Amino acid sequence: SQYSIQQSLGNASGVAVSPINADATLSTGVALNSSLWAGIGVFARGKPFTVLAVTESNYEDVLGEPLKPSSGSQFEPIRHVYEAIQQTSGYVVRAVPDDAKFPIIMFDESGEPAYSALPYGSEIELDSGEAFAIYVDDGDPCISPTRELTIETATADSAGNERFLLKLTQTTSLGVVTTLETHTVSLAEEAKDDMGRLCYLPTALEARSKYLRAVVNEELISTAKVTNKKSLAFTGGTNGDQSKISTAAYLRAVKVLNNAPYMYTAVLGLGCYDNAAITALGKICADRLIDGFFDVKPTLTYAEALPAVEDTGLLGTDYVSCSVYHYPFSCKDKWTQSRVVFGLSGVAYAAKARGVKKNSDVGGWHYSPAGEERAVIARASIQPLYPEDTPDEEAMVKGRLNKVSVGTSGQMIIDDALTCCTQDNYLHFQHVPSLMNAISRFFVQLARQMKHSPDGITAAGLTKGMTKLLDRFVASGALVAPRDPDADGTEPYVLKVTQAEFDKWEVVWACCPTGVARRIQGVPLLI
Amino acid sequence: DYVSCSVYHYPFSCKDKWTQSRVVFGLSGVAYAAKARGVKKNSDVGGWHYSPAGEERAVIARASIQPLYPEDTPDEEAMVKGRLNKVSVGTSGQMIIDDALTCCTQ
Amino acid sequence: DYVSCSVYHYPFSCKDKWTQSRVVFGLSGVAYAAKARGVKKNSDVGGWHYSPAGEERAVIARASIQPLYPEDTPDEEAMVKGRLNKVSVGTSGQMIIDDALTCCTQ
Repeated sequence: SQYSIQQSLGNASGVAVSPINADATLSTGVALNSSLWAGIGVFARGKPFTVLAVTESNYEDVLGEPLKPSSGSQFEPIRHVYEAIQQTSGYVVRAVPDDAKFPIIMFDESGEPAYSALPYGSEIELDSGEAFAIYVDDGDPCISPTRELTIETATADSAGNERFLLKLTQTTSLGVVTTLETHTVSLAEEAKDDMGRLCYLPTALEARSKYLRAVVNEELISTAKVTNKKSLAFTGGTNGDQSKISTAAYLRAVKVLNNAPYMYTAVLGLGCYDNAAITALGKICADRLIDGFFDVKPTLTYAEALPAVEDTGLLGTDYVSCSVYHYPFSCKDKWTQSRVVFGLSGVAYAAKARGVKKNSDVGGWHYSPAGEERAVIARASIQPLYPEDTPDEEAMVKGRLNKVSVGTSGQMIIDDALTCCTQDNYLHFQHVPSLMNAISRFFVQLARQMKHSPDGITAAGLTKGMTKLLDRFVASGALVAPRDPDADGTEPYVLKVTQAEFDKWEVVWACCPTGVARRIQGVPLLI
Repeated sequence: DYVSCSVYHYPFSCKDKWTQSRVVFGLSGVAYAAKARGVKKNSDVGGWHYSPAGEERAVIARASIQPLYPEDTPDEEAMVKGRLNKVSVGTSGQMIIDDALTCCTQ
Repeated sequence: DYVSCSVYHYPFSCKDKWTQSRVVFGLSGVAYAAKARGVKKNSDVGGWHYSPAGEERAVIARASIQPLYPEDTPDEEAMVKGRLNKVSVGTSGQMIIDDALTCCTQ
């Protein structure tokens, strides 16, 4: 028969191979989902102002190719996402400037296309004499990889309504053509596909398409026609100057992240370096009782780093679970092999996730997010950005900054874990608020399960569930016997449940945390 | 005058059952289902003391819920003062009727 | 009306088993043999879910096969739209039925 091999599939059955691609990458991995992170940033592709689920395998496809460090400062958030994604998955929200626009194709009666572009915020208004429009909802400018539409008529359905085929293809710079999607759609409301679904263009595109969306004009679709067209290309879709983004966009994206229906257990700065956005993210962390890992500008010198911490506004007593880092150093970029400088929040989150993975029953949140075995920084070649400069350790401790050191393998190590609490209590350390927040979240879930119930049931259930949960936490090693046996007994925890009013409950508990080994001293002697 | 009357508000959207067309409609017959489930617990006299709200008795079984007005937050205390019932996401993940109030200002 | 029927087309020449001459004939028996081989796999109910085409089931064993009309090229999409089944080559150098489509245009 035939020994030929095709490049694209089509409808015939066979095996096809594409031409060899010189410049492309393959990423593989698995989703662990034990902990999730949330962030805010600027990227190259993705629907703006909408929560996106990102995992290790599909991060390149959802977020697009990395941005060049030589152009502005948009390259940092993608590096942070890559660092933080090697442990678990998470969610991001995209912020876009005002100059950005998306392409749109407007048809009319007899099918005469017209091309235009609109800003993201604005809605589409159809002028008199136009039937329908199709626009790209992916939030991806079609500059370097072009996208085209072809329209082919098909057989009428059982009821006699007209139908046609819509096909989407993508072409690269060298001219390689790839097939993306195919659809069978109609211009009549009560039109049904062969498989039994509806063929109305807006409904079909919304239900079963990932890139395209449609808007229809109800005045003229009573008498509208379509003809065979080939390779209609989108034009005008641009990304604005992304090095200049106002604080309004950051605040809007933070508000979007606040009301996300999903659940996450950490918030990452992802290199915003904006005070309003940082304090809004801190408010989110305080609201949901989760951890926070934020960063200050790495290009600052040692002396200027301390005032910026107070400039962030997190210092005080309201935000006791947040942390601030500072990492002035230069490393070789993975993608461009050039010298770049970026932040350190992703490494901290990865260390926290590694600590969490140790215990499978309740989580084991008592492990500090710093250390030689957990918090490791992997960069090609690291040099100080400001040589002939010396840090002051005590000033950093008093101002709540975390230091770095060198491990036994010659790689940089995060060497401290301090939160933004100035009260000098047991609440400096990262693990103590983590324990308390985990216990509180478990209690909230338990109470929510047995809500709206008649009398005589809630008290016993509450006390039994709380005792079992605290026993599990004692077994996991988080709680230990108190250090002062004169003032307190030997019991690691106490509990009490009382009923207050007709429809009110109140429960109080106390527990003793576990210490950490931070500073060790040795003394040599000679005989 | 009108005690034992409840008013609900459901601004979410869901896929329809007969034809998957993303329709919107209110919560009447979902509350009554919760009340009927509460009544079925007792067989002698009925047991009318069970409130329709709750994470177990009142569940909304619809295909895919998408808020109509995201990034917006209601005022819960004003709703309580205004005798309007609220809907919230439960622990399992499905939407739940979380409160049950009648129309009596006193 | 006829959704279970199939149509084949096999323009090729081969040596006859009996007269050793060059003859041209059809392809229905091979398809039935592939279907029977598929049915034999499951002994309880029959296992009718196996398609009657493939590299291991449907093999066309003939002495020496040459195209009847060389210098000619088929059109695959036209055959798919018109409900015709195609042929290919197995790893042993023998021809293989490479498709299974019925006479339904729906």
